Formats: sequence, structure tokens, C-alpha cells
Amino acid sequence: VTHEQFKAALRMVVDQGDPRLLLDSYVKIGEGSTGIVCLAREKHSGRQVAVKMMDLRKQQRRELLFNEVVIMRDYQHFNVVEMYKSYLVGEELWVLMEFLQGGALTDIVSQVRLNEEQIATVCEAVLQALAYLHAQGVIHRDIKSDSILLTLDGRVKLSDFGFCAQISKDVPKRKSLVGTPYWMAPEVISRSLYATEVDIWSLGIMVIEMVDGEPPYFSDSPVQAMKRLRDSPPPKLKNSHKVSPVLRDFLERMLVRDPQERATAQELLDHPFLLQTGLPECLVPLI
Ligand SMILES: CCN(CC)CCNC(=O)c1c(C)[nH]c(/C=C2\C(=O)Nc3ccc(F)cc32)c1C
Repeated sequence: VTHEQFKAALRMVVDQGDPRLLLDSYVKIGEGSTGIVCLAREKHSGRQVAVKMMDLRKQQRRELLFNEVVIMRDYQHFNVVEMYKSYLVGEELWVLMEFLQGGALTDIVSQVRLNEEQIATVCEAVLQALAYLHAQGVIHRDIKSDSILLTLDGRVKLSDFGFCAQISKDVPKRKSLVGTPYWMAPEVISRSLYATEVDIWSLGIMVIEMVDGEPPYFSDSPVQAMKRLRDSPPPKLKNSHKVSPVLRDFLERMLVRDPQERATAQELLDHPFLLQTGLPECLVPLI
């Protein structure tokens, strides 16, 4: 398929027109796997927006750009990023989304140590989003702290839908090597048939990010870390001695090699660890 044919197929999914003259105050706030994210402002309303800008020509797998629009188009939820509009702008896909002033969990975790109340609050929000998406047959495949954004008041929102898979009656499982190395489930790494369970493993690795500050094997190269995850018992918290038994139990139900024995999102929502959640306000001091 030529670039022009791909762009034409993608055009069927975006809103028509050129958005440029409707926006001002373009400021870059983040780089990404598929493109840049800029803060901007609408003229007619004055509303701040995040504008993700992605070049159709420079993608690992350009078909995944459809996911940058379709998932948020199809799926709305309290803990899922809201999309306003999308456009084709020259040779770029632009996706306009709610501005989340708290930024990404990654930049909190590298800077300040979350307590267990905060970890529980983050996990509960992410699990609500995942329980919902999983029930619609969406496998996120890129759960990690970078995918998690915070509102000003400490509301947690799932983002970064580019790697999503939408399963179906005819294709109920995927087999493709998709994810970010250190967070990928062993069954994805082994190119086994897999489904929504892979997100629960990745969430477990994110819990390790929140406790230790880094995923397991982070000092290894991505391929070496993947071989270790493929071949080893589940990875352990460096700071296992610092965490409550209940958090330990919660994590051990996520980092289970056997994908069928691994807890579902819905099951984790009923876990005693999440009785430790705080009000969204408990994350505001991180922002
Ligand atoms: C000193 C700078 N700080 C720590 C390094 C904060 C850096 N981070 C920031 O400013 C920041 C802010 C304020 N928002 C975002 C990202 C998004 C947003 O708002 N809506 C979205 C919708 C989708 C999406 F995929 C990303 C975003 C970042 C990276």
C-alpha cells in the first residue's frame, strides 16, 4: 500500500479539515514512540488541549496509527483519556485530547516515592479502566507508568492506546510481539497465543516501578531483559521488605506466569489491598 492510499484510508477515520488556524500557543510537553505531544490553546473557547502529532511516514508499524484515534473514539470511561477531535494535517495525524495538568506517572515516580495508599489509588483507577476495556475485548499491551496521566485534582487516566489490539469472535487471541520490553508478559515475548491477561502482568511490572523506581532487569538491554522475563520465575521487588503483606499478595496475583491463573482486572478490584485507596486528593501532593 502506498503512502497516499494509507493516508486516504486513515482520512476515513479523522474529522475533516485543517485545525491550524483554530489553535495557538503551541508548546511541546512530551515526546513519544509514535510522535510528539504539544500543549496548545483553542481560539474560540480558550480551552487548553494536548495535541499529539504523528508522522505517517516514520512509524514502526503505520497501521497502528488507526489505534491512536479509534480506541478513544469507541471507548469512553472515567479513567480513560478523552479525545476531542482528530485531523490529518499535511503528512501528520493530529489527535486532540484533554490536557491533564498532572502529567505522566513516570515523571512522578522518578521524582517522589509513592506510599501504599497512593499506589492503591493508582491501581484502582487503572484496574477500572482495564476491567472496562477488557470487557470490550481491548488488549492495551503497553501498560507502564508512561501510559498513566493525572488530572490537576489527582484523577488517574489511562492513555497511549497505539499498541491496542481489538479481539473478536474470529480472532480471539493475538500472537504478535507488541509492547515495551521490560513490561511485556512472558507469553507475549514467547509469541504464544494471548489475550487480555497480558495487561495484568504489565500492571504488576508498573507496581514494581512504583515501589522500586524501575522495572525489573532495567540495567539489562531490552532483549536480554526479555530473555530473562521469558525464562525466569516472576521478578521480585527489590524493596519487598518495605511493603505490606497485603500489597505483596496483590502483586503476586498479577505476576503469575500461568496466564489463566493470573488474576483478572475484575478480580483485582475485589482485592483487600484496594481497601487502602485514598481519595484522589492523596495524589495531589505528587503533582
Ligand atoms: C518540568 C516538567 N514536568 C516534569 C518533567 C512535567 C512534564 N510533563 C508535562 O508537562 C505533561 C503534561 C502537563 N501533560 C502531559 C501529557 C498529556 C496531557 O496533558 N494530555 C494527554 C493526552 C494524551 C497523551 F498521550 C498525553 C497527554 C505531559 C507529558
